[PDB]
Amino acid sequence: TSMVSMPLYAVMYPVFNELERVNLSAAQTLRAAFIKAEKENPGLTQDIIMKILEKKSVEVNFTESLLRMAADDVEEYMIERPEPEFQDLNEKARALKQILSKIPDEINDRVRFLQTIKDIASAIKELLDTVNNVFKKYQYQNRRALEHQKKEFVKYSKSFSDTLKTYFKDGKAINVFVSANRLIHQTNLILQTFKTVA
Amino acid sequence: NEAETTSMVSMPLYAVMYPVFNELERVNLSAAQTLRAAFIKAEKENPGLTQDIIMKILEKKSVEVNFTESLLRMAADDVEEYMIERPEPEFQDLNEKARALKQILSKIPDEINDRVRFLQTIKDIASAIKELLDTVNNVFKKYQYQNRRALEHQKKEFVKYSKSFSDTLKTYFKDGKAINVFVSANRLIHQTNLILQTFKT
Repeated sequence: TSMVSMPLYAVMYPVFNELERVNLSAAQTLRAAFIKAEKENPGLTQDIIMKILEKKSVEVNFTESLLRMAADDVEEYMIERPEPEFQDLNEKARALKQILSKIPDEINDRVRFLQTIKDIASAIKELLDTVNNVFKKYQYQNRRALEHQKKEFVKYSKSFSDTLKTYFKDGKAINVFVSANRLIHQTNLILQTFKTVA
Repeated sequence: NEAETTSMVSMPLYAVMYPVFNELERVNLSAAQTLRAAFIKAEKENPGLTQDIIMKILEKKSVEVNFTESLLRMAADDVEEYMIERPEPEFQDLNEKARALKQILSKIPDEINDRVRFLQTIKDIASAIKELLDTVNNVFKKYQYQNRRALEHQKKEFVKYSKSFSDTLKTYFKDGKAINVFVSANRLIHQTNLILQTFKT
């Protein structure tokens, strides 16, 4: 007779529906749990959502932290081969991760942040050049996983750029931190794929 | 130890979800215990889950902005809801002053964006609140041959939320975020309603 439970279906469902490729079963188990809770307690899901939106500051402090942390895996992802193309891949990767990771501490000042975007674009570029320079060291009929990972990276670099544009109208910084983290993860995936096939 | 086993990515389970369940516990232990256990288990198997859930909730903020604004505008239909069907000047006053507060609060979405007319709106809300309160304390002293350990609570409860509304205005001029204002205005409409209910008993 009222719409007190709309947020269960309008927010929490889509939230669980859209996390299904991450972990199908947990999405299922948590939807079920909210539905049960909301059935007993009309209005509860709404209250929970509102308490989450109120911790925005915490959650942005945390996402900043995650992004700063994303800068440094040294032991796992790293190609073994001393070849210049492969070694150049490591250092161009590292430099991109480092620059992306420092976004939280440059974003609040327009000027130094304009320099950072340029540095980033420069780094993404320098990474692509090194990704393309290394293609030749893999049998040309055995590059399917390499070329596909390259596309993924570009897509996420497109997404990141499209995320910048939106930041200059919104002002909503988390979108940047989130997208830059995903980009960091994609350059990690480049390294994994590139080391694995070699 | 526990702090060292648990991934850094699991942090928003403890920084954000646990406080939510701790507050819910006071009002529904079962729901809280159950929702906590589901999060605990899901987080344990897929570290980072809670983080992803929260980010997706934050991304859907506009759905919540729309929903809260909606509830506020729809409250214009229920402005004459909860009138006390007692016919004496104290109660005629308490009905009209409560009706006028609900009417003005539900007008907020229309004024909020034009900041000039919003400053003019703030004064009237405070003026309507004060004129509700001034009417309350009269019916409080006249009709109190019965319940004190409930009516004292409600008068307190109204003041608590009313100054929390006023508080949200200043945070809004600091913020630019309407949802906080819509939310508190909705709450104050509810408190007003609770007042009309408490005096009916």
